[PDB]
Parts: sequence; structure tokens; C-alpha cells
Amino acid sequence: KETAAAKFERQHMDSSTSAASSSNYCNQMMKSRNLTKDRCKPVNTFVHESLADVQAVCSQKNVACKNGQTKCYQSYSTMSITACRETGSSKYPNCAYKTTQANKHIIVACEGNPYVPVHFDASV
Repeated sequence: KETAAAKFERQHMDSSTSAASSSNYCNQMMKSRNLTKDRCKPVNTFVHESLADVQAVCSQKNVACKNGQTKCYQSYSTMSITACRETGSSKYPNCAYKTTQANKHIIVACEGNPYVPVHFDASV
């Protein structure tokens, strides 16, 4: 099935746009990345950097994940990101999202050999 690295790339990588310009960016991107297929995925974050930049985060600041494991890494520098949150008036299959564009440090869980992002934990 899909590898954890490619799932992280489908759910969280959007290098070809430097930033979200539209309020509907999340409605479009959550639909086309297959995150509203059987359910509205309530929370997602897209990262607007190159794959090599995002993968370099796995050799940067080692920190604890929310689940208590220390396979997480915090980026030393801020990155262009867009957070997607399902709103109160959102009902499947018509999923509605608030788009929040921001320049924030990201924290990703890294795993495997090669050692790459498999999970987006948070942004700080």
C-alpha cells in the first residue's frame, strides 16, 4: 500500500505554491489530496517548501512527540505553512475548512532509512 513517506507527501507537501492566497485554498486542497473521501479530515497542515528542505528537518532539533515518543523534530527556522481546520458548519460530504496562512516552525515525526517525515505533529 502507500508508504508512510508518500502519505506524508500527499497529506502535507505543497511545494508548487509558496503560500495559500485564497480563503478556499483548504476546501480545494483537502478535496484533491483525498482527505474528504469517506470523512472530513478535521485537521491538516500543508507545507510550502521544497521536499529536501522539509526532509532536512529530520536532522534538526530532536523533541518529544505529543504521543510521548522522541521521534519528532522541530525545524530550526520558520517555514511557509497553511493550516486547515474543519469549521462548525461542516457536514460530510460537503466539507468546509478555515484556511490559515502562516510562517511558523514545524514539528514532524521522522522514521525509516532513509530517515524522512512520516507525520506532521504541530507548528509552533
